[PDB]
Amino acid sequence: MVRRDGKFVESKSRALFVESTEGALPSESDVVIIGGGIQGIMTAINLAERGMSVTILEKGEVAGEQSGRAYSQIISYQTSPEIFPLHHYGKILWRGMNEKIGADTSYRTQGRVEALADEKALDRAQEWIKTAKETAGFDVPLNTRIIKGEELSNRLVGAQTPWTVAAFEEDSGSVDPETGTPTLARYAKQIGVKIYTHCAVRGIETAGGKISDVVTEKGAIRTSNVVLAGGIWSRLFMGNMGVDLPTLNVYLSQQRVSGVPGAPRGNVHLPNGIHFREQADGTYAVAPRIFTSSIVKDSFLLGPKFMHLLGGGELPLEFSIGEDLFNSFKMPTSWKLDEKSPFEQYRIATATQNTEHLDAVFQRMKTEFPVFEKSQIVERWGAVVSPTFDELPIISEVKEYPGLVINTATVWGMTEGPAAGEVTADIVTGKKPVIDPTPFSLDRFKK
Ligand SMILES: Cc1cc2nc3c(=O)[nH]c(=O)nc-3n(C[C@H](O)[C@H](O)[C@H](O)COP(=O)(O)OP(=O)(O)OC[C@H]3O[C@@H](n4cnc5c(N)ncnc54)[C@H](O)[C@@H]3O)c2cc1C
Ligand SMILES: Nc1ccccc1C(=O)O
Repeated sequence: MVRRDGKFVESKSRALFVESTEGALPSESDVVIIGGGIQGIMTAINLAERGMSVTILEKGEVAGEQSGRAYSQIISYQTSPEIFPLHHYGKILWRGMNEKIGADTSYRTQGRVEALADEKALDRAQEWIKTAKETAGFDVPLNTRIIKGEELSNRLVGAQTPWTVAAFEEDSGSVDPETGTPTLARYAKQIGVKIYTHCAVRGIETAGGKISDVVTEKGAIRTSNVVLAGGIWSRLFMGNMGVDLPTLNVYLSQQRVSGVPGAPRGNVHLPNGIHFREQADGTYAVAPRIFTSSIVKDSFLLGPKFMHLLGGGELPLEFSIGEDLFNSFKMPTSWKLDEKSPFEQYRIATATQNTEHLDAVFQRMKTEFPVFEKSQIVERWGAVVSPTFDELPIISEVKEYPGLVINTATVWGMTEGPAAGEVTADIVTGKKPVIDPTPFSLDRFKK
């Protein structure tokens, strides 16, 4: 029997509140950014630091969706050669972020121990580490190695399973998503970025080959440069402009549990379904790392490209069916700019949490680490991500709409955000990007 519980719902933010910029929308701005998640915020910061006027529009709240809900481990381990620089450099930038902003984002360098199950897992770790070490850029060496024996058991204090070997990303980072993006938004505002919350962008008005303005629910702003960083909504937005983004929604659940004395520090990943990350506030983030695909219209429209991972391949995925299916066929995929858009209905969207998944991981954690028998659930939530089918983000100009740049479709945006924000700013301004964005182009879906 297929599950019936996964559901797309309107919700509230779980992240720190960020006040809207006061007053009327500006009549013009050098750049307008659609979306107040980490991608929109980091892009805005990079552009404002280069002297451009920037206005962010956010339909709900800052970090209301993915950026406020992430497990939020900041890592480079096992990344592809195309993605690795984005993560390596993202981490470099995160390590300088508190200094840059003059505040605490909650970013901490904490280290990540991933126990390895067998020789094949060990071989794969050693091979990645070897290759990553030689290509590590930005004059910063890779700080990832294999550990064992006394050192490993010290890291995994109290572990009931006698783990023998592990990959150790010693400089892995952590940011608490309730804190990070909102703190960055406050900094953006300090350097002159205007941020208007409860303000949906319905569309972009363009003629000849030139953007003239963005149309919001509260009026229009003149500009010839637009960044779409709309998270899971980017596909829908671009569909209204006749451009296809091949992204598919996936539902996730997350929780925080209370810290206890004797718990392992930092970030732990065990192959028996245990994944936790110590937060700056002393609680522990605990991820089931199980994916739920709620069957919708787009499951059929994009199925072929995903199939090597959508219900195929050996990844921990589950199908769900429910109201989403019928609702997905009712969701309009085009709207006039003078009428109510779907964005004004679902301002802070998420998926309902899976309590069974969250209970299961927490139990497994308690068995492996008995000190957590005295820990209790602090908070639980659901979330939606929207990857592409090829494990690469979309950071790209839109050839059909000169002036439009997209920064979206990543499941590693907490890590990538600072780097992708700089890359996006470079694309916007016509500067040679700090990282070659060719692999992240929309051109790769052509033909
Ligand atoms: C459960 C979970 C765990 C994760 N764990 C990790 C991790 O461990 N490490 C890691 O690096 N990454 C992780 N991620 C990924 C990371 O959270 C995302 O990749 C990142 O938050 C994406 O940022 P974004 O700004 O593109 O999207 P979002 O944070 O979703 O922001 C997009 C914003 O745009 C707004 N918006 C959309 N359309 C419009 C419109 N038309 N007008 C106005 N506003 C609009 C939305 O309301 C939203 O706030 C995780 C994600 C999830 C869901
Ligand atoms: N990076 C992610 C993206 C989506 C879901 C889980 C994770 C995770 O790291 O656990």
